[PDB]
Amino acid sequence: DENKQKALAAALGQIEKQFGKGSIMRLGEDRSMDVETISTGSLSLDIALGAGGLPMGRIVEIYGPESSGKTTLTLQVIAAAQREGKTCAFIDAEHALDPIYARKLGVDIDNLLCSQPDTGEQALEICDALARSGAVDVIVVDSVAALTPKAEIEGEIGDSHMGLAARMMSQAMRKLAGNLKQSNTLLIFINQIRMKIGVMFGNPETTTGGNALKFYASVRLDIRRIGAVKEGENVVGSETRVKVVKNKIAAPFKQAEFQILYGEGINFYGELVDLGVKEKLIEKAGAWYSYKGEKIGQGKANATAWLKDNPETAKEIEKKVRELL
DNA sequence: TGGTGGTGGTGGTGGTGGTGGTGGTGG
Ligand SMILES: Nc1ncnc2c1ncn2[C@@H]1O[C@H](COP(=O)(O)OP(=O)(O)OP(O)(O)=S)[C@@H](O)[C@H]1O
Ligand SMILES: [Mg+2]
Repeated sequence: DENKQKALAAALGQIEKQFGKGSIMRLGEDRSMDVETISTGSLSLDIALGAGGLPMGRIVEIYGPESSGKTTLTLQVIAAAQREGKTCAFIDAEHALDPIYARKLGVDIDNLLCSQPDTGEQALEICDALARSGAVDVIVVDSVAALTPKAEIEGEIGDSHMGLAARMMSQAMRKLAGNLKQSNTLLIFINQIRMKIGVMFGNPETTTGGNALKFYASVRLDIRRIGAVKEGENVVGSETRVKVVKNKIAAPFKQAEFQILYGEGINFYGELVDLGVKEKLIEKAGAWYSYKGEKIGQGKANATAWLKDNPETAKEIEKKVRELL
């Protein structure tokens, strides 16, 4: 009755007096709580994510074995970010970026902030400082397996430092979660894989840096290499596979496959033809691919060349599949 | 055969009671 209304009013008034405006409000009328996303550059993955892109303000996680293609996909993301007009930062903790290849993929070197730190504490301080400013929209840490605590860099090569990196990461998560969301900035951790001894059942694969990062993420993705793409005998690229092993903004466990060629990277148009054929928009007959009663190409490669050479029909195919899916 | 009329402050004593746990790594 009226008593409850008065009690709620007084409580909310006191709260918002003590801690400021916006502290307590109904959920439906708050626009800060909405989810928004940006593209990963691959249609298959951007549909597997469900919401069409990676979430802004959150923490994403990517890991795989050696030569799986992590930095490549992250550079594609950063590329799409600038192309829409958004600043970016790239923290290379492993000291292994090569500016040229980045230029090849599409990132504007004149605008991509960069840093090669020497200790994990310095890296995460830089992350906090950049995020808190409201000036950097995308941040990337090249490998969480290289963020060494201070005490171990100055120690001997046999000094055990049990569990220090886990403590570092657990503190860092607590600190960042709030500022990332306040500023609307996306942070991507990239991780490696180490096997575990003593497992009696199940897989032995694990990632580095403790259990903290797993709880705090909204998205986690596997990435694996599954085959080679050949031109004649000459190897030209790699075939991949991805699983959304964790999700918090859409139904999880879907997949995505695509080609990485050593040139531009993600073969957008191969993916588009595959989607068109799968959703039955592009016609096919035996080994011959067709379109609206006209024969397109007698193979994947030639058909893709056809699509690339034919901007007029490619955009129709695109928008149709996009709107359908 | 007959009584008058009030002055002026001085010096401090004594101590109580502690609260709380972080973080795995390598075939
Ligand atoms: N500058 C380059 N030029 C040509 N091919 C490259 C170049 N850099 C990477 N590649 C290829 O892309 C694949 C490796 O992708 P990466 O970006 O290194 O992802 P990664 O899984 O982190 O591998 P790491 O960092 O060496 S463990 C390999 O097929 C490389 O041959
Ligand atoms: Mg890399």
